[PDB]
Amino acid sequence: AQYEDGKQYTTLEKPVAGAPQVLEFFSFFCPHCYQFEEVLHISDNVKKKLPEGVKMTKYHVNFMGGDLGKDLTQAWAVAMALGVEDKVTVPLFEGVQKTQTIRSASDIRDVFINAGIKGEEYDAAWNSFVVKSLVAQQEKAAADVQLRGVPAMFVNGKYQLNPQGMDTSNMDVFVQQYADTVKYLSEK
Repeated sequence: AQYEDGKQYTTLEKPVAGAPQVLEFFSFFCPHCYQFEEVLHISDNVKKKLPEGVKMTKYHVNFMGGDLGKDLTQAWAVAMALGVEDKVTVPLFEGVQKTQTIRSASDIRDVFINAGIKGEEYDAAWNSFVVKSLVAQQEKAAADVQLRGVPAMFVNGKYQLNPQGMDTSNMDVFVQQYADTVKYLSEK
């Protein structure tokens, strides 16, 4: 067929009940993730192909960058809790990978401050139990699918995108194939 299990996607042999419809994993330390977000704009082009009523979820992972990596999973929980993902994603990626000015939890905090989140609001969230459970959700979702690398995308807890089975010559064309495949899997 045009879309074949084992080529544009793989099926999980151990399906995950109750999983978010479209679930993306990344790390701010992850070089292809930087590309996905800053150059390819994958999340955004996928969103534009999703049928109505399918929600999109994005989680950070702990397994890159050690201690700072974990701080970033907690910061991403804060980002989600405050609804400020679209204001901190670019400066966090650039702070970790471009300028390398993010080396501590305080430097992460500075990014939010500069993005206009009040210090007091940031600190309150950072320490909140709602953020703790949001950290727990990110960790559980990754655990559920035996997640060992990023970027990664899963559809309905049963299909995993396989971008390596795709032409990267043209970046536009790669992105739309990626997005079209998520739509296909969504309708499965």
